Amino acid sequence: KKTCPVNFEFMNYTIITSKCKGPKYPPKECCGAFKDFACPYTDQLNDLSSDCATTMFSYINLYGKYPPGLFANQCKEGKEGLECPAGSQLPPE
Ligand SMILES: *[C@@H]1O[C@H](CO[C@@H]2O[C@@H](C)[C@@H](O)[C@@H](O)[C@@H]2O)[C@@H](O)[C@H](O[C@@H]2O[C@@H](C)[C@@H](O)[C@@H](O)[C@@H]2O)[C@H]1NC(C)=O
Repeated sequence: KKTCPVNFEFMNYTIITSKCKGPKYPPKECCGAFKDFACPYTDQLNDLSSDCATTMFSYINLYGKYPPGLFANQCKEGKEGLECPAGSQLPPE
């Protein structure tokens, strides 16, 4: 895979961690915070030849102590699925 040009390692994850707290993670609030964090990067996340998506999820889950697939599962439970409000789709993994 190509090296993701977005520096996920050093981004600010507080929009997610402040709104999405466990162990009873609120599904709608968690999905919304994840979309708010990740939807600006659909261009890079949806580059299937890059490691952007796997890198992003690795840091979300590391910094927030979240189970892998949590946000993918929660958003797929929601009315909008993994769709960003501007129309693009976030990858599940
Ligand atoms: C990351 O952003 C933090 C602010 O996030 C916003 O405000 C909070 C209250 C919440 O609403 C969130 O959704 C918003 O995006 C910011 O506070 C934090 O900075 C760190 O803490 C502050 C108090 C300073 O000490 C600063 O030096 C710290 O870095 C941001 N974190 C980083 C690592 O930049």
